Amino acid sequence: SGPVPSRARVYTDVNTHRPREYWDYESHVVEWGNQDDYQLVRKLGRGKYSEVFEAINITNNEKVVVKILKPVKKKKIKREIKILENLRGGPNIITLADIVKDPVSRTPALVFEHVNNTDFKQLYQTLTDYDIRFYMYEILKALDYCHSMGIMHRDVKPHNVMIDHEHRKLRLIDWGLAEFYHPGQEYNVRVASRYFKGPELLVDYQMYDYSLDMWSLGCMLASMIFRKEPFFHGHDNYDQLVRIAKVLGTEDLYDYIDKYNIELDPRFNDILGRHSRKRWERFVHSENQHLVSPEALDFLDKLLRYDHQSRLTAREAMEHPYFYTVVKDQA
Ligand SMILES: CC(C)Nc1ccc2cnn(-c3cncc(-n4ccc(CC(=O)O)c4)n3)c2c1
Repeated sequence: SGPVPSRARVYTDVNTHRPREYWDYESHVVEWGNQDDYQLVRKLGRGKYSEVFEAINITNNEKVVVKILKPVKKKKIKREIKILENLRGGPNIITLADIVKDPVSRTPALVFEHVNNTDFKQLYQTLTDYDIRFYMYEILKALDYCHSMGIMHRDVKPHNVMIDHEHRKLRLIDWGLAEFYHPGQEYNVRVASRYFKGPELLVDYQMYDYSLDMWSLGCMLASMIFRKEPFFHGHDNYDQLVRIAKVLGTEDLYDYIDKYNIELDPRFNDILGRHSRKRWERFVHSENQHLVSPEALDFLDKLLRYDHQSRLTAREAMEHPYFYTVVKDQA
């Protein structure tokens, strides 16, 4: 009794009809810039795949950010590079400015445009109801754009969202886990970060799509309007699903595994229990009430759904009443 196949409800065959070279990053040949044009200034953060620093382009005193990669596999490198080039110039998509050979690390260092970011842990405590709606809209532009270009980000979370608040500027970063979508393809579920992992990842259903990003976006929103970051705090990948079940309820969770004929890892048997689906109003309090509205809850509710197929797409979400105001571009 294998799982039931699944397809994205949108942008299903965008790569199908594009030139092989578009999505075939393995054959992509990296062209390098001059590492001598950049000087590191400060470390911004470090991960299992790289260390990031603020830097300066010795050529024009322009500020930049350098991502020095850890050894990982040539294939992995080309993938991130191809996706960044394919998406460059897209709305709110971080701009890859250069690619160079770090002589010290002997690995490739990716050079991006710099954003005067404000640590999200501090910024979120300041955000107003309008800010949230605004930045959420900006993130949707990015997601709709990359999805429409046949690409799944796969690591949507506050950390990969740079915000220059005074300029109301937002860029989506870290496309290291991003991958092209091909209908019927069974992906690796080891993506995204624990707290933003969708139930598909948690239950091990590999035939997922762009909708994975929409669940991740839902988690950010909930954490934003409720002033609780992260919203779903699991102790591990298993307990993570438990935290979600304790909110969305176990009935709908089980209805989901039945629909796609998913075989749950026995390890869940002793931890999921039985839980009623709570009302989004249960997370409202004197400290976040000002950020919660009927439209915000209706919208959140349509993003945070077990069935990835029933989740709102980025283009559909942008049409929600929650965003009517967001001082529509126009001028
Ligand atoms: C290491 C990061 C996520 N943390 C961090 C912490 C403090 C700061 C402060 N600024 N800043 C920052 C500013 N502009 C661009 C990028 N950027 C562009 C591409 C990537 C990296 C990528 O694309 O993976 C990062 N990062 C930070 C970034």
